[PDB]
Formats: sequence, structure tokens, C-alpha cells
Amino acid sequence: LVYDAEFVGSEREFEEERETFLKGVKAYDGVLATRYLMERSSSAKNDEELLELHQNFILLTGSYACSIDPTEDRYQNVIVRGVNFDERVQRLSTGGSPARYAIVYRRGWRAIAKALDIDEEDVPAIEVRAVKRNPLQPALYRILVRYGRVDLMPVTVDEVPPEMAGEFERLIERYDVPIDEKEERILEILRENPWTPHDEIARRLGLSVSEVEGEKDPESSGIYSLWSRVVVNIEYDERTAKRHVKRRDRLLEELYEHLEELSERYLRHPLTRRWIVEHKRDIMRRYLEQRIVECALKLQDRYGIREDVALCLARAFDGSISMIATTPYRTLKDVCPDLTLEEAKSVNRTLATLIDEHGLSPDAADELIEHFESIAGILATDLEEIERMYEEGRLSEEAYRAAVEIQLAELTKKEGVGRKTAERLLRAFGNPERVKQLAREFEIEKLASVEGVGERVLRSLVPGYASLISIRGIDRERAERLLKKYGGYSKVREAGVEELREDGLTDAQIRELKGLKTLESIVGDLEKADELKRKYGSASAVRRLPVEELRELGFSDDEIAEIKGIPKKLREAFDLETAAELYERYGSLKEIGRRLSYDDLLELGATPKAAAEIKGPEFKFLLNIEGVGPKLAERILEAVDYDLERLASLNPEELAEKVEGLGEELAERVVYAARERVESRRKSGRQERSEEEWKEWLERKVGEGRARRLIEYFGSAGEVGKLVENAEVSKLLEVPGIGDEAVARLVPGYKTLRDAGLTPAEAERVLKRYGSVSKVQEGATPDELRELGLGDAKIARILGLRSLVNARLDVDTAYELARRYGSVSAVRAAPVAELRELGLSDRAIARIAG
Amino acid sequence: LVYDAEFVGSEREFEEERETFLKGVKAYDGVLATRYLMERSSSAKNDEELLELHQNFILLTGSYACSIDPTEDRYQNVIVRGVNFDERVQRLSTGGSPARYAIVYRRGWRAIAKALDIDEEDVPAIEVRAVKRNPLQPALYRILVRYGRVDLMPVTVDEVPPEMAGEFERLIERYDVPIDEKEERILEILRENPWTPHDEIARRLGLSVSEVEGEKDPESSGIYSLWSRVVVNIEYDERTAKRHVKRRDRLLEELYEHLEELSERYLRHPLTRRWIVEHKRDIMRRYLEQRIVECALKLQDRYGIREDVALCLARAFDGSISMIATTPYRTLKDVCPDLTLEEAKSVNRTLATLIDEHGLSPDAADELIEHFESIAGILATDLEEIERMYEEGRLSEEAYRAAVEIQLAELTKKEGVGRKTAERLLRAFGNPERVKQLAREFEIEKLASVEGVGERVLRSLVPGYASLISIRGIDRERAERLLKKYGGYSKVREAGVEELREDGLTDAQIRELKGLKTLESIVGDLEKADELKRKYGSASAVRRLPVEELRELGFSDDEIAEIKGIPKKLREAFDLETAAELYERYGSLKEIGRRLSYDDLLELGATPKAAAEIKGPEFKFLLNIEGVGPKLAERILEAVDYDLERLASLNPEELAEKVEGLGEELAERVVYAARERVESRRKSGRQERSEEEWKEWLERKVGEGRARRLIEYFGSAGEVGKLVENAEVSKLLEVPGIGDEAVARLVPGYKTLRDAGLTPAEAERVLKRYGSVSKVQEGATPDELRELGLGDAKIARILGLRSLVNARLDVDTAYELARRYGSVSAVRAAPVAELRELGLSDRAIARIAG
DNA sequence: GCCTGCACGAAGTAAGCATGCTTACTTCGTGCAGGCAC
DNA sequence: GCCTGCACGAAGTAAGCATGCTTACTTCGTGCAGGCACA
Ligand SMILES: [K+]
Ligand SMILES: [K+]
Ligand SMILES: [K+]
Ligand SMILES: [K+]
Ligand SMILES: [K+]
Repeated sequence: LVYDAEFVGSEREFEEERETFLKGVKAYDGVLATRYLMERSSSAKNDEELLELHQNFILLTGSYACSIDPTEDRYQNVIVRGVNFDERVQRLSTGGSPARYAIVYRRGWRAIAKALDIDEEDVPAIEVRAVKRNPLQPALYRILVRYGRVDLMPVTVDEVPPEMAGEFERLIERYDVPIDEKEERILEILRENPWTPHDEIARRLGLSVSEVEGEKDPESSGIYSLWSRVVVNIEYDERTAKRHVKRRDRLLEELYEHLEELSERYLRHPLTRRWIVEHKRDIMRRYLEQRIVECALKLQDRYGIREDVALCLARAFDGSISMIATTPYRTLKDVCPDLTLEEAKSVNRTLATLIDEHGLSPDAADELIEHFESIAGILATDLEEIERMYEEGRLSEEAYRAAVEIQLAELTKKEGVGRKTAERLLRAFGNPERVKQLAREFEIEKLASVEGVGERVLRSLVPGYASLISIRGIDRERAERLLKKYGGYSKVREAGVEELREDGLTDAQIRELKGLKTLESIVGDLEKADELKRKYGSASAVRRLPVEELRELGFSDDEIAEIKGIPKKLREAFDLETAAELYERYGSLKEIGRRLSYDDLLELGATPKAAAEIKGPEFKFLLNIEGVGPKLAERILEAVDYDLERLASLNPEELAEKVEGLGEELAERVVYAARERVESRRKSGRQERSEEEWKEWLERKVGEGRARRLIEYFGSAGEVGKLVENAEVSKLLEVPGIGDEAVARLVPGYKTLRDAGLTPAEAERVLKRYGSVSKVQEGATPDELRELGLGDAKIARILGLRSLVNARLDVDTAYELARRYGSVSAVRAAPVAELRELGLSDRAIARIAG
Repeated sequence: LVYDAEFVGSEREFEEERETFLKGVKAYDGVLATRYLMERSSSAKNDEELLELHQNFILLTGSYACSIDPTEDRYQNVIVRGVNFDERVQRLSTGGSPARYAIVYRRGWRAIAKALDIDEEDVPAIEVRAVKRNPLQPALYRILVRYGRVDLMPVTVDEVPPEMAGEFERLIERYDVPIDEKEERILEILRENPWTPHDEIARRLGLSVSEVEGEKDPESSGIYSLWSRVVVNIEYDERTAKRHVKRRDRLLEELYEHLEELSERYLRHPLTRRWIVEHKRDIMRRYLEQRIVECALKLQDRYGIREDVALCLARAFDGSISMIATTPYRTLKDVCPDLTLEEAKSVNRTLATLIDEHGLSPDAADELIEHFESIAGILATDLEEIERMYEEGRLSEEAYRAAVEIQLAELTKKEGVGRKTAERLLRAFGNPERVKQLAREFEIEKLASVEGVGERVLRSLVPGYASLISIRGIDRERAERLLKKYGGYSKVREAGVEELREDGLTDAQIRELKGLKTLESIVGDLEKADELKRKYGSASAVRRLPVEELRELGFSDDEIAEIKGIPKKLREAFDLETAAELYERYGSLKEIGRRLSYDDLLELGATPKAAAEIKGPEFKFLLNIEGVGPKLAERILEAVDYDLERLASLNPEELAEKVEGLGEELAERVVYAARERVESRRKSGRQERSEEEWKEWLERKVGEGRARRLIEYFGSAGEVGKLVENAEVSKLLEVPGIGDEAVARLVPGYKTLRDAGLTPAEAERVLKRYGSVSKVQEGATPDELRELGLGDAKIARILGLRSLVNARLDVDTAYELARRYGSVSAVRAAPVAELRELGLSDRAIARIAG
């Protein structure tokens, strides 16, 4: 029934009892491990060393049990299986310790362990009821454990005297103890074998086990009474008790060492303490008592229920949290009156939801609990049944309204489903769970037969119906047939082109379904495009494939050049290999011309004119005038960093100083030509849009209405365009009718910055500081962005360090790695030894790689 | 900006115009492909064959353009770029076809293609304004296209007469025609070069391009007027027209063949039709109009909006669906009055939700749309801001209530969050999007600072907080610290044991967090258990690992035997390899003894006594009596199918007959021993529970309350137990307060049958028919279950054919495969040739394998 | 609750998977500056 | 006036991944028989 015990001793006594109980638990764990070694291998079974180790563990367990509660007052209200052992020990002549009188019973340690706050998940089991392999007489052993005779309890199998085992009758006759006829009949059988089970004794004597044992008191009849009568007349040997207490601990550790030695011999592996605890738990798990302890521990940890109330609930409901969650509050209070309503709500989520989220009374909620078990039960129950229960007076108004609102909300939470449509769906198909099942079964026509179920309702209910119906030519019947045939939009997409054609789908429909419109731009037919998508994934990766692999499979060189986006001036100049290599390494033809030299381009196989075309238009215009020379033009462009602006923004005297092989007479002409070019630059696109042009641009971007709204709010379309150019996001948003979508339509990058989690003011500041999100990515530093008032997460997301930061790296180190290695993929493929040299942890590098 | 034209002709005329326009599109695609081949490779550029092919394509394009609208009435309301070409051609003296007069202008084909319902995604471009490489005179070519002179338009470059090209003035002098001084000044320049651009003509003559060209009518001034005056006076050559119509199509296919021949030479790959369409799209993307067309087609395909209204919306909003979805119905009707409210709701999901799901008026919804763009805007807007707008009279009551209900629902959809708590959260943190962001940032204390936010609210909002706080010793501060440090419960779980210990977590806490309770039962410490979970996933897979791999990594043989659950009589008999093999193949030691023979067990390395122990206890008891012999005992057990019951249920005369080698004297004693054994069976277990025992069993199973309710409803606990034993699921469920959970608590297998989707009556019938779900799986047939009223899906789910049915196989064939090959894994590893012999398709076997 | 391994059966439970919101891997369409000219 | 080349960045698309939820995938509960062995 109930196991409980209260500790009334001091803190020192509490710690002493804790240590004693833990040592006894270790001893009994040694007992159990020795029994497991006995049963595991017959080779170890045929070994007296294992048996002597087992018996030594039993003796140490008995000693530590005798050492429990020496003052016989540290514990009170000791209850085992419902029996109050306090009063029972009070009604005895010799009295004694109720804690020890409980520990001599099986599972009685559950009462003492609760009084000492021992972690029940370690299973602190202490049992002293060994009979077969007990080196002592079983009843004498139990009586010594009860009376706490540490002096008489041996700690070594060799210290066991025969007067306590085989020749036990020697000890009785030594103290002149009166014996009745029943105890004489017990002794006449015990003389044959002192380890005879009490069941066999009661069978042969024609009595009950209770009659054979008797009360554990000298003033009774039975073997327990006889051994108590013998023990009480024995004086306490304080010296021997002190010696056993001093010796038993090191002896226990020595027994553990011997156990590990025997395990490493017969099994070639040791039995760890955690393995012993887990095996003890696996053994005890078969018992409803341990299931109750586990349920109470879960109620304490997860739901925060008090220990006593959690134990009461676990006892009353066989340790079934699922059953407690379907039990009404009135029954919970009947079984455990100390339970609080808040604890009942925490354990019963249905009750909690009904009370708090719906304002129901406890009884009104218990109504729904009794009638439908859970919220899932309410969602599965038919609305007609609920209405009938309400009409018949069997369901209260509050509970009925709550159930109807729940069933309706479960459907109205979807887009396009109103209250009327949800009620019609409930009338048509019983319950929202049935509606969900019909949607899973793709019963699209059956769902659309109900009034209110439109295209939006179908898209929100049936998964994949939106993706199918959004294709031209595919109607509702065709989408339903495809879904029911293949088993989901995923399977329809995984289907083959030939079978999709067998279903009657157009090649355009199959292309739109499989998303291979670009792959069919690269490759002629749909079959090979689908094969490429299956093999490599995306057309982007297909383009990223190397030149040799692309020439394999069956692509021409011109096809590969079109795939990799090789320009004409780079395709017709070199071969495909070197052209694609240069393109993949530098990105742009202008970057090629800036990095690689004219002589290098010539050495790679370029025409002296094609090499100049690969060189910048600045180089081309330089070579146009007289007295240039390719190397001198290269030197000039490296001095002005390939920039006609910086070339013209210089005096010819300064120009002749920077360059190594050039005179003033030529520098004058060079600066003149550069200034002529920059004069031809204002004659290009220097015009800033006029009023009508800004008006038309606004009407294009945000529409006629919002454009007129902006023009009326501010001065004119010119002022609106000025605000747009200066990225006045806040001043644009303050206009009624102008929102984030319109601002992002006007201000480029605002949408990306908002998706990154930035406030409009933060996006405005970042744009005013850097220009665009591209320049932010290829420039902004984490310290700069922190000085702009941004958080580290926003900084990582806007710079692209999202994956590296998710790999448990700070923004600073992620930015350093990305800056050293170039790309995030390059950091992920970076050398592990190089990362270790940088100073990253092993687990950090493992997370980076995975 | 607007392109439109309406077709009023009959079905035959519609098909004729469709074919003519498609052939003209093919001809212009050939033109563009020839130009692409000219510019792609200089080797192909230096080839007159490609130029001749290009000119033939141009001539065929001109012919097909002349062949459009022969009756001059098939089209009406022709509008191109805003100009009404119907009225423009009506105001001319010669009249003509407005469709043909529009196609001579750039992009005018967009008007004609809409009248023929041609898929605009193919870009049906037709342009007849070639100047440089035009084999004919450009203005004469355009005028022939204008007046539809298919007879005068040549179909072959060799058929081109010089009087239509170099010596074009010969054709003018053939018809005299009066000419004015401006056209004479144009002719004096055209004599120098007939292909002089109109820009150059207007530049040299000091006039405008419009003044040089003139109206395409004889009653005007310009080169167009002159050529029209010349052409009108030319009689129609019906014979040449009919011959050209008969000849041009096959000529076009021949030109396509020549184009593919030239492409396979200079590029080693052909130009597919889809590639040509994509290149046309890439060219036309610079004309921005295609952006509008794509938006209109998307509005047609997804939301089912009419073509004209979709085009109007895309024009008015620059083809931005995100912008149209944020535009109110009033503005949508102002820009496109033909739009319907249902189409506006379909395109604006916010408007649809406000109108239908919330019962708002169109104006009340346009209010919220103007003020907050979208439902996301409302969720991002502060409740204080909405209340202020309502108080100041700037927001209507209906719109205010709708916005408040939306903001509240977005939070109350979570468990534990009531209306009061949602309102308090809105007051505290502005908006539900801010609440969601705070929950993502693990601001657990900041959220709990609000009244009403309890443990359930925290568990429902913060993901993983429940999993963390449900562990003993872990408090709110520790859970918040762990979440904010690692970045989610997933990362906390992926964290290492050493760093979790560095955070101060107990080993028990780390075990409960990582779910390594079984792996730490197999292996001693936590580090190796976590490594095993990382490498293999689950202890189940660790057990499934082979013997060699298990001996690797560092497991002992006894450890492997404990892992694989090898019995003692099978572990001590053979070696680990053969023991684990036999166990994985047969399951139980009794199955080993029944299948394998005594001689086989001996051949595998078993002791003559260990082989008998591996054999059944029936075999052991048989060998107990005298004069048996192991082979004779095997024969007896094979005769009685290893069943002492069937052995005792026989006469010794019948016993001596079945086995081939046994006498009557021995059969008598065998039957005697078997009957003695079955007599020793009735004293073991047979007691049908008494009344008090049934009462206690009910109190254990369904609880005290429901047990007493059942005992009162029915006769007694005995009757309740009878109902349970006979699986009276319906008769138990009819009791108020008894539900599926209690029934499954009483009736084993009911929970599994219900999770399989079976109604309680179906589960009751299946249980009454078969006994248990185990026997259903190991016995029930699909035909039997269909006769029991079950569906094929339920049959598959209850028999375990779920994966095979998901592999697009019917239940009958899936059951046949599972019966023949045993297991689903065996069907997967089955021979592909054997499956083909069975008669499965290639794709079917592929789906089985994958 | 002798005691737990051996075996089976079933959902208890927790690993593996479907699902829906989120987020750029990938599309994919736009803007614009030079460069030869139709 | 096209054409090519590159930069830009939003979501059109389509995978990424968190977060919930199935079910037998993985664990847990029960009966029994003979050995660890007792009400
Ligand atoms: K080359
Ligand atoms: K606004
Ligand atoms: K806790
Ligand atoms: K062996
Ligand atoms: K009921």
C-alpha cells in the first residue's frame, strides 16, 4: 500500500544514516552482482571463490543493516505496505528500532530511503532475507539485523562460528532459553538442515508460515521468538562492534576488487557501478511498485507535483500518466485529497485547457473529461452525438458550448475556413478528425461538395492540392486522380516522365511539375533533364560540374560554354579548359584583365588583339593614342588602379612621378585624354529624373494610388525620389497607406534587411552607411555593425555567417574564417590541421565539418 | 502599354489563323536561330550558306505575315501600344486588315496572339522589319506584308527578282505612279543603296523618320505611301499566291533541316525548339513586357482570374503579385473595374480572410489593408497603435475588432494561452510577432514576467523548454542559459558530454537529456555511449551490428552475447558466431531445438548434453525414461510435433503405428509419462480470478472510480471480467465514463487496432475472430479482413504491409510477397529476376528496392 | 514480488518521419554601363 | 539601337530545417519455468 517514514534526528545523524544506507546499498549491489555472475557462466558457477565473495557481501549487508538507527529514535511513523510499524514495535515487550523492524521485511527499505531523501532512480535496495546461500542461520541473521547486533554479525566468511550456522543449537543451550512444543517441533526439523525454507517447515509441521515464524519478540511463539529470546540475553560486545565498523568499509572495497577480478576472468570485462545500477533497474522494472516510483518521479520532475501527492496518484492509478491525464478532478481528489487544483491541471492537460483557456468550472470540465477522455476525444466525437447529449440533458450548457467551440476552432484555424463553413463541415463529416482524414485521403470532390469549401479551403486542407492545381491544364479531377494514384505530391514529383505522360500530362505540365525548365534549356528532352536532376540535384550544381565531367555524359564544348556562362571574348580567345578555369577563379572578364597581365594572357594563347579585348576598355582606349606601349599602359593602369576617374583626377606632374617609364610630355596627353573621357561621362546618364519621370517611376513601382499618396503627402515626385535615393525608410513608412512592401519596392535591399530581422530604422542606418546589401556583405565588419547598433545574430544573418554561427562559433571568429578562406564552403572544406593551428577545438571542428 | 485584339471569325477561320501565325512564329524563330549562329561562331559567320538560310527564313516570314487575315474581317478592336489600329485603318483610304497593319509594327504580334489564345510563355514573336540582310527592299517588303501580297512575296532566295531588290526602280517605272518631291529625294538616296536605314535617310534629308516613312496608304507622303501607291496598282496573281501557299510549308521544314545540319557542324549540337524559345525569352526580357505577361499567366494559373483582368492588374501594378496582394479592393476596382470581388479575394488573401473568415465589409477590409498592408502587417502592428487609431476615430469598430481578434488568435492558438494571457502579452510586448521573436530568443524570464504566462505557456511558446525543465535539478535559469548558449534544444542535445559537465550538469541529467539510458546499460560510461549514439543512432542498431564489428570498437564476447540476448544454453554450447547466427535466424531456443536435429547440433559443436539442453524440455523428459535413444525421441517429437499435450492425447497402439521404430511395451510407458506430465499441469495455473481478485484487477487497470462504476453498471467484477475476456468493446464503451483509453487498458490490442484506424466495432470483431493483433499479423488474410468489413488501407496497416503498399503495390500482391519471402526486408533483398518471373514491372521492382 | 532469464505481445515510449513555416541552396528577372551600329 | 557583360536581390521556386507527431522504428510489460532459490 503506502511506504513512508519520517526522520526526526539531527543533521549529523541524518548524514550518518545516509552514509550507512548507501554503504548497505553498495553491499547489496555486490550481492546481486555475485548472483548474476553465478547465473551467467557455469564456469564461474563451479567456483567456490564466487560463492565466498557472495557470502561476504551478504555478511557486510547484514552488518550495515545492523548499523541502521543505533539510537532507536531517529525515525518515526514508519509505514510498510500500509502497516504502521511504529505502533507495532511500541506494542512489543523489547521495543527496538522501527526502522530496523521495517528493514527486516522485504521492500521495507522503501520507507527508510524516503526518510533519507535518497535518489530512488538509483534503486537503493537493501534486503537481508537470504536463505539458501546464507552463511548464517536465516532466522538468526534476520533477528541480528533487527536488533542491530553489529558485534555478533561477522564481516568475513571465515569468522562465521558454527554455533551461528550448522551447530546453531550450541548457542541456544548456552543461555538457558525456555522452549514450547511448537518451537521444539521447529528445532527437530532445523537439526536436519538449518537452511530449510520456512515454507517447507510450515508444510511438514502442518502449520502456517506466520505460525512457524511468530512475532519477533521473546514473548511469543515461533523461531523468531526463540532467536529473539536467545539474543536478548546476550551482552553487547562493544569492542567487536568497533572492530567490525572499522574493518567493514575497506573489506567492502576489497570485495568489489575481487568481484572485478572474477568478472575480468570469466567474462573478460568488468561490471561497472552504472551497469550494476541499470541491471538492478531492469530487474526491478517488472514490478508495479517500481512503476509507481517511476511515475511519482516523473510527476515530480516534469509536472512539479509534491512527493507525497505524486506517490498517492501513482499508487491509485498503477503508475499510468496516460490514465491520470484522462481522470477527472473529482476522482483525483477522491483518491488523493491533498492534491491541489493546479497540480491536477498540470498533470491533466485537458482539464487545464478546459479550465483556463475556456473558462470552464472544474465540474463542467470533468463532464467533458468523463464523456470524451481528452481534447482529442472531443475532436474525434461527432457533433451530432454531442448535440444529442446536450438535448437529453446529459451535458451542461457550458460544456456543450466549449466542445462546439473547440471542434469549430480546430477547423477555423485554417485559412479560408469560416465559422459557417466549419459548422457545415462538422454536419457533413461528423468531426474535424474525420475532416482531416478525408483531406489526407485526397477526397477533394467530397470536401468541395460542402458549401463554403472553396479553392482556398482545399489548398489549406489537402496537402499538395495547391501545388498541383496551380499548373495550367490541371483541373481538380486530374489533381485528385494524381494524388490518389501516387500517394502525395512528393510521389507525384518522384514519378517518371513516361508514366506521367501515360497519365495524360503535357510535357509542359511535367516540366512545370518537376521544375526542370532550365535543365530542359540546357538539354533537349525532358528525360535526360530529369536524369540530371536526379543525379546532381540542381542546374546550379550541373553548371558547377567540372569541364571533363561535363564533356562526359554527352555535352559539346559549345554546350559547356553556354552552361558555365563563358563570355565570347573568353571563349573565342583560349580553349575551354583554361577559359572555364579563369572564369571560375576570377568571376568577371574585367577582373581577368585587371589581375592577369598582357604578357600572361599572350602566354595563355590569346591574340594580341584578343588579349587587349580581355584587358579593360581603359586599356583599349589607352592603346588608341600614340606612344603608349602595352607594358607602359599596364603600369599606368596599376598606378591608377585601373580607374579613369583616378587617372583624370591627377596632375600630369604627379602622373609622371608614380609611373616608372613615362615622361611629362606623354603624361600631359594621358591626363588630357582621361579628362576628355570623364567629360564624355556626364554626356551619358547624368540626368536626374524630372518631376513627370519620377511620377511615372513611382506609378510603376508602388502603383498609381500609392504614388499619388506619396506625391500628396510630400512636396512632389521629385521629393519622393530624393527620399528614395537617400533611403528615408522611416519617412516613407510614416505615410498612411505606405507599408514595408511598398518601401521594399522603392528601396532595394530593404526587403532582405527586414527578412534578416532588422528594424526599419536599423535597415535605414545600414543602407545610409554602406549603399546596398551587396556592399554590406562585401565590406561591413562585425565591429562596424555593432557600432551601428545591431545584434550579433542580425550581423551574422546579414553577412552570411548563419551556418558558421549555428556551428557554435561567435560572429568575430566566423568572420575571420570567412575572410581568410573566402567562402563558407571553403571554410567547411578547410584543412583540419590548419583549423587546429588557428586554435579551434576538436568538437568545434567536428561541428564545422558536420 | 496595352495590347489587345478580339477574334470574331468562325472556328475554321480561327484554326486557319492559328496555323498561319504558328508557322510565322516558326519562321521568325528560324531567323533568330540563324542570327545566333552568325554571331556565335566566326567560322559559321564566314559562310554564305548560313546567310542564304537566314534570307530564306526572312522571305518565309514575310509570306506567312502576308497570309494573315485574308478576308479582312476576322479581327476587331485591335489595340497596339494604346493606339487603336482599328480606327487608324478605318481612317485610311484603302482600308485593309487591322491585324496585318498592326503586325508590321514592333511587338504588335502581342495583340494578334491574344486573339488566337497562343501560349505567351512560348513568346510567339513575329517581326518583319529586317533591313540589313533583307534580300528584298525593306519598305517594299513591309508594304507587301501590310497589303497581304503573298503572291509578290518570294519563298526562295533564287526566285528573288532584281526588280524587287537592287534594281527596285524598275518596278516603279513599270507602273509610273505620280511621285512628289519628298519621295523623289528619298529615291535619289535609295539609288545609292536600297538598304539605307530610315534613320540615315532622315538624317541626310534633314527630316524626321515619320516624315520619311509616312502613312502606309497611297494618299500620303513618304516611302511607305509611294510603295503603297505602287502596290495597289498591281493586280493579284492568284496562281503564284496558291503555289507559294502550297510550297512554303515543306520549304520551311527543309530550311529547319538545313539549320540543324549547319548547327551540328559549327557547334556539334542542335538547337532545340525549347532552347530557341528560351533564347527568345532572354532576348525579349529587355522589353519588360514579358514581366507583365508572366504575372498575368501566374494569376490565371493559380487564382483562376480571367485573362483580360489579370493583364489589367499586371499592367497597373508592374506585374507584382506581392503588391497586388497588398492593394485594397477599392483601388483594384479603380484600376480594373471588370474585376470581380471573388477574384480580388482570391488574389488578396488578406482581403479574403477579412471578408469571409471575419465577416468584414469590403470597405472595412480595405481600411485594414490600407493601414497595415497584410495580416502579417496586422500581426506586426502594436495593439496600442490599433487602439489609438480606434479611439481617434481613424479606424472603424468592425476593423478594430477584427484586427484585435487576429492578434489574439495568433497567441491563443497555443496551448495554455487564454484570452486574458494573450491580451496581457500584447500589452507587454506590443505585437504577437514580437512575442514570437522573444520566444525564439529564449527570453523565458522576460516572457514569464507577464501575468498568466505559466509553465504551460512557456512550454508551448519556447521550443525545448519543456524538455529541459522536465529534468530534475534543471531550473528555469539553467534551461534559459543552456538554450541561449547552444542555440536550441537540438544543439544542447548535440553538445558533448565534457562541455555539458563543464556547464555543471550532473551525469544523470546528461543521461536523461541525451536519452542514453539503454546505451549506458550496455556500456559503462557516458562518453562511449554518446559516441555509439553518434555513430549508429540507437541501441537497437547497436544490437543489430554484426559479430565482427561488435568485437571491434572494444566489446567482449560476453558483452556481445548480453547485447544480442543470447541465452545461456546457446552461449555456452557453441561459439559466438554460430550462436548469434542461429539466434538471429530462429528467434528462440525452443525453435532451435524444434527445427535443428540432435545430430546437427552435435555437428555444430555442441556437447551431447548441451545439445539435449538446446533440445526441448520435452526431449529432455523423453530421454529421462529408459530405452529411448536420441533419434527415437526425435522421431516421437516430430510425430507429436513437439507437444506433450498431443503426445498424451493418444493411445499407445496409435503411438506405435505413427513412428517407424518403436514397440508397444515402450509406447505404453511413453503415453503413461505424458499423461502423468499433463496431470502435473492442472495444479500449476488454472484459477479463473475470483470476485475480489477481479475487483482488484479492475482497480489496478482502470482505476478505483471507473472500476466501481463498471461493477455497479454490470452485475459484478466477475461479469466485467467476462466482458473483458470476450472482448466486448462496445458493451464496455456504452458505459458513461468508460472510453477508448480504458478499453485499451482492459483489452490488449485495442489501442493498436484503433491507431490503425479501426472503429471500435471493427476492432471488436477482429479480436473476437482472431484473439490478438499478434495472431492477426501471423494469420489473418486480406480476403478474410475484407469479409470482416475492413478497408484495404486498414488491412495493410494492421498486417504490416504499409511500406509495400506505399511502394505503389496493392494489398493482395504485397501480402503474397510477404508470404513468399517472409519479411519486408527479405522482399527488398529478393532477386530482381525472381520478381520479374513473378510478373512485377521494372518500375515496380525499382520502387520496391527504393 | 523466491528470482530473473526466456519468450511473447503490445503501446506503454522514444527514435524516425511527415509537415508546415522559413530561408536562401537556387531560380530568375531587372537595371545599367560600354561597345559596335542597323 | 541592339548586344553582351556584370551586379543586384527578391521569392518567382524549391529546398532547409525546426517542430510536431506518428507507430513499431524502439522499448516496455507480463507469464512461466527452472535455477539465481523463498511469505
Ligand atoms: K580556340
Ligand atoms: K503606414
Ligand atoms: K526541475
Ligand atoms: K564453447
Ligand atoms: K462512453
